[PDB]
Amino acid sequence: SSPAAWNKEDFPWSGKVKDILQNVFKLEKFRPLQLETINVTMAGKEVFLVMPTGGGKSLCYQLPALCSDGFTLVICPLISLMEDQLMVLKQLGISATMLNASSSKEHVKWVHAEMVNKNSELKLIYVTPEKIAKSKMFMSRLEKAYEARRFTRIAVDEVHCCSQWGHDFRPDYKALGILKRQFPNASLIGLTATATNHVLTDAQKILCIEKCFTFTASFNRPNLYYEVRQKPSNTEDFIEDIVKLINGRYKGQSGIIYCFSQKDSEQVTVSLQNLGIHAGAYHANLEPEDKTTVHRKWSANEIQVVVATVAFGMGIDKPDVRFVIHHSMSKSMENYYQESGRAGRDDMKADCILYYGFGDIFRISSMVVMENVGQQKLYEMVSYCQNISKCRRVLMAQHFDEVWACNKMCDNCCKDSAFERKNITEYCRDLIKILKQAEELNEKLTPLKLIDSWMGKGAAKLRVAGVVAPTLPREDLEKIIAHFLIQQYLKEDYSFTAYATISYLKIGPKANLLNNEAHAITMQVTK
Ligand SMILES: Nc1ncnc2c1ncn2[C@@H]1O[C@H](COP(=O)(O)OP(=O)(O)O)[C@@H](O)[C@H]1O
Ligand SMILES: [Cl-]
Ligand SMILES: [Cl-]
Ligand SMILES: [Cl-]
Ligand SMILES: [Cl-]
Ligand SMILES: [Mg+2]
Ligand SMILES: [Zn+2]
Repeated sequence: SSPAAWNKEDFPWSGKVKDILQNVFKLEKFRPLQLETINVTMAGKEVFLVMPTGGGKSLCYQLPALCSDGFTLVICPLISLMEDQLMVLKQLGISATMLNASSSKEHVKWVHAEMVNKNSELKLIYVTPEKIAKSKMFMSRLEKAYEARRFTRIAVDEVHCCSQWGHDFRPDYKALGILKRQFPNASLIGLTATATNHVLTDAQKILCIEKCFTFTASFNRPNLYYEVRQKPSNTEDFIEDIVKLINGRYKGQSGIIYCFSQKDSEQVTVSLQNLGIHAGAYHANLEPEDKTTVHRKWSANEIQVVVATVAFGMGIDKPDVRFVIHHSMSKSMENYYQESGRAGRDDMKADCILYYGFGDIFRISSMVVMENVGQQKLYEMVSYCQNISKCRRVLMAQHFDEVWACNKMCDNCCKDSAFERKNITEYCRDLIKILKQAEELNEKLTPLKLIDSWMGKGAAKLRVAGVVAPTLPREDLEKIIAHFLIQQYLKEDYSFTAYATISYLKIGPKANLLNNEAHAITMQVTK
């Protein structure tokens, strides 16, 4: 059966479920798929829930824990993710606990007693997968609790960690198949955002489950406005553009500015502070006292904007973030989706504005050089930024492999423009004449040196007679070059230097298509 057969408040527990939702959790209604998942697990069946980060996966096992006898075991990979949860539950008046590496002899002792104590109101126990594999004592206590009918539910957070395709894999998650082998009458719930069908199909094998429900929430957030603007060359013109949004459309409202590095974040904060904005900086090197100060003041609306690196992300659930601005592009669409998805968690209209700058390609490419598919993921993001016709949601859905109604909620859906295919081939030939000459001279060209030569500027040795750049503005030339880069007519070449990795361009793998003199390279332009 499908999720629809389960979107129902017909069950013996439904009265109790609505009541605990509204009066213990202080939530009013269920988000998509939350009711259905709760129903399945309450019915004592196995279910995987696939739902975006910050969407409310946890509810789907915390709420059942309260509607059942005994405790729910929660397997969770990071102590910080566990500590996130326990803070929230204590504040709700819920008895929950965790066991840990650095766990007290007194505390471990107390937990063990509670598990077999028939009168316990302790309803959730969080543990790391190390506890299942490397604690004989804890497994026997689970066995006793299971036999005493006090252990009826297993939640495995981050269930994708089970698989050999899932890029946050953890060896101890391979041991977790012991849970359903030993405790077949404990129902299991698997939660993840990052779920491919063959990573899930595999985790289902690792966990020794079959059969299983799989519920997938759409990663579409209908209230989010998605935009890409040209990033300005001048860094002071860029600040002025930001301050005009913040003091105009986002006047009084909460938001985030995401930055490439810690220096960018520190710079942008100061820049805005001097211009009146209540801006605060958040990066990893910050004294953790100040990490909290900034989060505290931002969540409490004293600071209007956090100017941050990706390090501001884990466990952000502030509901009224009205804008996420990307000062630089993310490393990948997956990072973009997740970072911008921190906007508008109250489901009211919120803005996602990405500033695309040519230079950022190379700062990021260089930075992710050691990653298998780093460059390939960056280029997908660049291709999003380069798109001027296609719906932003359509481009995102192509990436998550979802079947997929924007209703004018992205910059490209609101355009009235027409478009056409401009043949830019000769421009590619011309830049390859420049690079060919450069190698015949044993010269390395950074992207700046390529653009300068094309434009008839820069060092005179690096110029090729009869090559004229068009009188298009620079960002247009930059876009033509980014196009050939991601299309691989050109390619990057890295150099590792004492302190930094830097990028140079070269004739890339697809330049041999230009041996065909009829070959055509086209780029979409406005009519
Ligand atoms: N039905 C709901 N209505 C409103 N807020 C919710 C609902 N369900 C969950 N939340 C909130 O959403 C936020 C993120 O939930 P969480 O379970 O931590 O997300 P995930 O594990 O999917 O990242 C939390 O602040 C949580 O309290
Ligand atoms: Cl996500
Ligand atoms: Cl928050
Ligand atoms: Cl077209
Ligand atoms: Cl195109
Ligand atoms: Mg979660
Ligand atoms: Zn759209």
